[PDB]
Amino acid sequence: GHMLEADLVSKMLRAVLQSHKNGIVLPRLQGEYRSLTGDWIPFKQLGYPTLEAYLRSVPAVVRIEASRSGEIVCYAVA
Repeated sequence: GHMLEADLVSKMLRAVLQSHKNGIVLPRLQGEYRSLTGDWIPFKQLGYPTLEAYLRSVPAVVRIEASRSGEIVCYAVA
């Protein structure tokens, strides 16, 4: 047994964020995420329009701060 796709990407996303308490900007997120999962973020594949929208859609496990600059920094929550 192993994680199902949506659970795999969620737990591994979460785990990178839990190590990286400084947060990771959305393109840096893609990088460090793919270092752990060996896959790119399934945003469009699951049907979210953007990397940000995928990260908006996990508020029970992950957290985000969209900066005034238009970047978004990603964080863990569980």
